[PDB]
Amino acid sequence: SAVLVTGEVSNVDLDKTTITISEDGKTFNYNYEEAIFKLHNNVVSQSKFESLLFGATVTASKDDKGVLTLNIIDEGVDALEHH
Repeated sequence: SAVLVTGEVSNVDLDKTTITISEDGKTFNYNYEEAIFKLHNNVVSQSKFESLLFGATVTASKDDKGVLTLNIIDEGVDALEHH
């Protein structure tokens, strides 16, 4: 499960299910539609994940089969709180 990046979520687009993750001045973009979602390594639903996603710290990783996992390390807030 190669790690792609660990860092802060920005630019959350819930409609397009896309995020940007930033680490060390670099930006990584993901469509999380088909991702496995975790919260402190606990598997969770998309909805739960999105509820804590804005400004979250997330690790993005991919197994040998190309399946994307997005794990919230440090909790963000929901779309409505973010405003």
